[PDB]
Amino acid sequence: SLSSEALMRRAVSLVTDSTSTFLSQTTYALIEAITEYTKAVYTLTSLYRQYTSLLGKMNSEEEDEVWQVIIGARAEMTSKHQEYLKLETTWMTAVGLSEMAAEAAYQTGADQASITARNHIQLVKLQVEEVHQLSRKAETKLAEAQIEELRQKTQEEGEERAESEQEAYLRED
Amino acid sequence: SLSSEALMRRAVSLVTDSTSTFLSQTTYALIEAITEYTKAVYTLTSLYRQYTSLLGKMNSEEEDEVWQVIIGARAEMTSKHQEYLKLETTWMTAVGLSEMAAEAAYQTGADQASITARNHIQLVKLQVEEVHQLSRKAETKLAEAQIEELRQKTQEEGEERAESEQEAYLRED
Repeated sequence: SLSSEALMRRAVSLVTDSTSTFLSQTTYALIEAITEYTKAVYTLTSLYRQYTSLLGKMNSEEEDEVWQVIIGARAEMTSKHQEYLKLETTWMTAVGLSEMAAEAAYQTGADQASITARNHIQLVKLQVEEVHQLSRKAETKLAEAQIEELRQKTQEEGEERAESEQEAYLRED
Repeated sequence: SLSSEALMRRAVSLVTDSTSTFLSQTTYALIEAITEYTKAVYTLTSLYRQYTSLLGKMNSEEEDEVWQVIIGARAEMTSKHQEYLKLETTWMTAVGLSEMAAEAAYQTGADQASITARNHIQLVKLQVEEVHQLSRKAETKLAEAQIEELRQKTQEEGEERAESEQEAYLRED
């Protein structure tokens, strides 16, 4: 049936282009929320630098208010992280749909659509892995700011502890 | 982002309805192929019944020609069997697509789309298995016709062979 196979191939092109537009919106929402995460990560990094500058006993109206804002930032970042992961779960469903559509296109013989799908899938996956590289960069720089905050905080902590032992030794002993 | 997720939900609704279009197209192509297969099946069935009526020497100058026609019938039926099985593989591919789309619609909260798709799949799968039930009836009746053809051939030619042995024993022995 010439018409039947011709139209069915074309319909699989509809599945491919619908799933492509969907996957594009999904990539865009994913990139958007990845971007918001990246922003929040870099923000938290700067906030770690700020809070680290406030280490040692000083104005809580600075130190612990910066900590409170850090709590707000953490909640924002984490909720957005969970939301981009919700999107990314749907995104893996979308990629899976596009791949299954490309296989339907092959099985029907819309190999031009199968190829265009596979290309679109790869372009999306590449762009996603690239913004994932940005994510890993941001997360590494946040981890570095955590490590600096650890170095400073712990340093001060141990110093104070030593002094506290020396001050406890002042009496009755 | 409620706007983002709502546009996403409509996008997935588009994937779900365009995949429902492809699934409909593939179901119609499948139903067509099933129908033409079932036609060739009932054809070969009746042809076997006719040929069974031609068993023995009664009209070899006809039995051999109905046999020749049966060869073409077998070829057409079997190539259509293989074809509609390729098509049904593609249909199960389309069902898998619509199922992954209904699941993405659920994961996206396009519940109206998800449920519409799920019941569309149920309708399609039932209608397919309805034509498949007709096909399985036809396959049962083809099997029955072949079985009775073999019964009739093995009986009539077995008794004629016994008579041929008895007639060969009449001479020189």
